[PDB]
Amino acid sequence: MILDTDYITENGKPVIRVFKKENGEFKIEYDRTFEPYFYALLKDDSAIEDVKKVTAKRHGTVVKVKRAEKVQKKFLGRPIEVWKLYFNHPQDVPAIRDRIRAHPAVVDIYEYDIPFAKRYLIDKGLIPMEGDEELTMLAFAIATLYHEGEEFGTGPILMISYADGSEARVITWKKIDLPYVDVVSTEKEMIKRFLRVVREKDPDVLITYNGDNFDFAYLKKRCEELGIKFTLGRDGSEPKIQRMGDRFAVEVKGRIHFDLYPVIRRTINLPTYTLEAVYEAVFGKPKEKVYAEEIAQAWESGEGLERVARYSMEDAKVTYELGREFFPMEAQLSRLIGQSLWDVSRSSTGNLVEWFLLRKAYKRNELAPNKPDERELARRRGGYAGGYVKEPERGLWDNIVYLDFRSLYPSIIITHNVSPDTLNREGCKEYDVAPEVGHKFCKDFPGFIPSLLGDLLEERQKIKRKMKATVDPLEKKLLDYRQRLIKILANSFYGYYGYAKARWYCKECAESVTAWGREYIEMVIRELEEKFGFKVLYADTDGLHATIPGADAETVKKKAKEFLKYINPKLPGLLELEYEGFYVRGFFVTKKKYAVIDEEGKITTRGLEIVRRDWSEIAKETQARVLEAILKHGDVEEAVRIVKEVTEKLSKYEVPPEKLVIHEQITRDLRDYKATGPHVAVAKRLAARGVKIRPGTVISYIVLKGSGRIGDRAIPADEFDPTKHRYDAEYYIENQVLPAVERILKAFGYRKEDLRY
DNA sequence: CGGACTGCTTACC
DNA sequence: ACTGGTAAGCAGTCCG
Ligand SMILES: [Ca+2]
Ligand SMILES: [Ca+2]
Repeated sequence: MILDTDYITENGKPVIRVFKKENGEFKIEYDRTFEPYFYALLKDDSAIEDVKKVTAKRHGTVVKVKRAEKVQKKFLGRPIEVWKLYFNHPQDVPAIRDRIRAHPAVVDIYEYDIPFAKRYLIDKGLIPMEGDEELTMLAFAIATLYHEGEEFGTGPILMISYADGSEARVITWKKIDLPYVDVVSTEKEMIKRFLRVVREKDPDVLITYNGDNFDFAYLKKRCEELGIKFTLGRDGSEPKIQRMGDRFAVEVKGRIHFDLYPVIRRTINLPTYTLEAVYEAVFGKPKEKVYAEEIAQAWESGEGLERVARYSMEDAKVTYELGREFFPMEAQLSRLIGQSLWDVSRSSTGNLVEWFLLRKAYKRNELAPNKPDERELARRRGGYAGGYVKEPERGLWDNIVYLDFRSLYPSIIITHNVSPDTLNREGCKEYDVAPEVGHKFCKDFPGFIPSLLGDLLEERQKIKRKMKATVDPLEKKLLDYRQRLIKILANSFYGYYGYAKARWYCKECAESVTAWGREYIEMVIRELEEKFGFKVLYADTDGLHATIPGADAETVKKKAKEFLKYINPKLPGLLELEYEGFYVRGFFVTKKKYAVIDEEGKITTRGLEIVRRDWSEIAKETQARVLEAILKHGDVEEAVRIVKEVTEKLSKYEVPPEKLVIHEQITRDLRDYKATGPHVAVAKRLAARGVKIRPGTVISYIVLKGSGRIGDRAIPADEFDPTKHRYDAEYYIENQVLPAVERILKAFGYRKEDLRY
């Protein structure tokens, strides 16, 4: 299997490395045969020498076009011949481009921003993570003596924990008499050991939890301030601290640094993303968090260091088990997208999509359109019509069928050949005119995106067939990841169309996909209500909830199945309606907010404060019970009673504080904020004390007793002390518990005043 | 000024 | 930073 690619500068020339593992051994295949390239379009072909006259001033010597050649390519299908200007070293590519472009002879520059290492893998047609090879992994984690708003590295590392299949051990420089602890002389000695342990083990993968933005950055500052060759790489290299927008990433050249945080953060929805949280969320088992006030008092005292050690070890053990679970599927994405596990795991859907296109575009001899200019991005800042959302028939209904189109937007993109290279073509024999947007789509040649989207779905069925066959549960797991990911990559293409930063941006394409969506869902609802006696209780983009009011469950089901048999043949191309749920009873509140309970008793909840992570657990828990009380059981009184108890408990300060915690994400740079919420207020106060409240940070806080602004009474959850200051029973009554409960109970002719204690 | 409007902000579907 | 459509609350805005 191939791990990743980079290049070293062997005596002026660049040498491409292909880090791999085959025959149970790690190899480094070098390659000096590859040369950088970049496409240019001149107005008059003859004057290629005049353009080649353009040199570029670089920090290291001078640079000029090593060679050139006319390449017969295509651009949005329409053939286009271009000058492919080669270069001696790739670092000269970004120097001589702003000049080579600006030149009045050259029309435009194309494919100038693709990294050399990644470019090689695209052209050679090599696929990271292929073929069954067992990769050894090693998890590691650190415990530091943190104080309030110190400089990052000022505190020394007390412990370093590591974990793998065989064991989990702790390296520290204070006497802790436990079998899994290794006591060194000093902090410098603890690290010097940890570095041996890695080397002696020689693992392919290094697993961390937020290792990119903390653990690796911290160890460097320590190793720097102590004078240590922090050499973790197989080539004996120090870790690279490369930047990635608001955050950084960390490269261990020779090994795969797998940081779980960006994966976990982008895969599971949780209020907090503490390692203690995700372990419970993924595995079910609990995990104790030994805090900094504890860690410090232990170090300073020497008293309870055995407890601080159990934490250090667990942190690693957990970190390893999370890695061993998530790494498999992230490896399948490495193969699918065509770039490294390192890149893939740190990338957005926009990038993973764009990397998929660049690869399939090369194979197809399609010249990749450039990322948008600062001016261009603002030129394409115009929103469009989205999905249809029917205003719900509010109330408590019985016997609901839920119908929805199988993969709507991708089915529309393939069926109507919605591509940027099929949009308003010159003299196609056959054309598809989109309903409201009016944009015509050519039907003579399969479009670039539709074609690939076709192949993806084509393959997803090949993989789901090989699954039913595959006897090995290990293969049946790895096959499932492949097809589950393909489906996500498939439904991502419409969004990539509407994405201003995207290479293959197409406002017309996006607007037309949604436009058809509306045509079809509305025509189903119309047929379902007219041709058949159904009442559509609710709908949203591609699905609907319906019933025959008086009818029984058996009848609803039959007549619903009858409808599919009727409608589906009248629908065009890949568009096909599906029966995907029956519910004994259902409760629709507002657009986006509703709950159902199936024949077997499982309540499904959508939109309501229960599922929202910016609501106190008591409000959510309260709503959840005052919702079960009306659905699972038909006792509207029970809900009245439940609400009346949860109020008095809050009134008599008997509700545990943990349940009163309110989580809100800080989205942008704190200074940029216009208006101040309670969660911004807390962030601005913590910023004065030098807490790292950066974009992506979650503000956990409790509202304290008083009056005026809710934000000026807001303190961090960590810093709540029952003895010192109490909580605001008025807030968690009037602003949380009562509202969420009244949403459900308002339909049963109850007032808010009624439910209070 | 004690109410109703309106804009900012977050997280959901 | 993959989209648009939507609920809902905080904390200011207007106005008689
Ligand atoms: Ca549903
Ligand atoms: Ca579906």
